Amino acid sequence: LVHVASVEKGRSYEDFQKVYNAIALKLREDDEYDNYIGYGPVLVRLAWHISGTWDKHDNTGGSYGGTYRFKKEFNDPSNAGLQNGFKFLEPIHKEFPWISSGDLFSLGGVTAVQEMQGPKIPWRCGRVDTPEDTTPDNGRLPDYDKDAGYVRTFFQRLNMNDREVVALMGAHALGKTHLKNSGYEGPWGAANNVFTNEFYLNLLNEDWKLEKNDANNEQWDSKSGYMMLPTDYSLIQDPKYLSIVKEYANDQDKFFKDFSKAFEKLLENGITFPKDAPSPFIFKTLEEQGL
Ligand code: HEM
Repeated sequence: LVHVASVEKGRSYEDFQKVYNAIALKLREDDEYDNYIGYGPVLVRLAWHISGTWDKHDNTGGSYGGTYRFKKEFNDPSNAGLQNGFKFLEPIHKEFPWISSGDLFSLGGVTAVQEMQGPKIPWRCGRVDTPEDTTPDNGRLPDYDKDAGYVRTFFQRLNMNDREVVALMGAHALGKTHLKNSGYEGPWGAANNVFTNEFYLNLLNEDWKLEKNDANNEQWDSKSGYMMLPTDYSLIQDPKYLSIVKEYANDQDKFFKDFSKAFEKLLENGITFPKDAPSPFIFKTLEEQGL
């Protein structure tokens, strides 16, 4: 498969800036969701999950085709709870009917990070909605109960190296796990709708204890009321991962620069951009525009 980016016909920077302003104004407005966390966290989880299906070997999956709109991918167990991010974005898609799904799903992830005071993420337009038979089979997204060897190996399919995996996992500063969606329960930290290097500081500074939760799964619980998944705790058990965790715990700017590069790489995998395509867009936040 080749997937060539095609700009939505006749649209420029300013049209996409309005779709960004619309997602961001609705983030401000529906601030009550999930006990006042807001929709920001489930929108960057949605952007990672439609992108994390990519397979570098046959170029199938990933964000291009917008295939989460189809029932098979939508009812994948691994995607339980994402229906809330989809429901949020659907009024915005009725308002801007010209934007493709893959561009809407991935721009939601970019708007959420920058409006939660994260770094600027360069974004590119150009995904095209492809048919229901290009929709990937379930089982391409990662298990929760595993170790650092599984983590390295899984991310090799999307060809992320060690630094990119650790920068990307820092998004777990946001949101929380929910027992009814995944079988795990609890937040990774305290400021869970602000984007900081907190996930790394907690992994290193808390006194984690292994215990079973009410679903019968294991997780690392700390005295402060925080949790860590087996896959998150893996990052201080592996000597290569642990040096990068420490680097981000000591330097938030270095984490912001690396997360920014790795998150755009995640959202662009499997997509060929023609040299005539526009440069990546840097959107202004509500606040920078005075809105
Ligand atoms: C080995 C990799 C990963 C595993 C096993 C994993 C697993 C999970 C699980 C089990 C949840 C909670 C689901 C629920 O109960 O609602 C979750 C939530 C979340 N994940 Fe990860 N994750 C991984 C990677 C990532 C990456 C790379 C990103 C983003 C760049 C990400 C972003 C999020 C966010 C923001 C949430 C919070 C969602 C909410 O509050 O509803 N995850 N993840």
